[PDB]
Amino acid sequence: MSGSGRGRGAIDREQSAAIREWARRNGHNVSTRGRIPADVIDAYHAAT
Repeated sequence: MSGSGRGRGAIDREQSAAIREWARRNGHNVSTRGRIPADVIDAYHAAT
């Protein structure tokens, strides 16, 4: 129950999942749109 691992960063997992987690870590509400907003995706690839 303590730690799920994840030694690797970058896009090791699904892009959508990665962007959603990034969104959540930054406080972007990606859930209600049922899709990831391109704006968040752009910001994602710009920050990360």
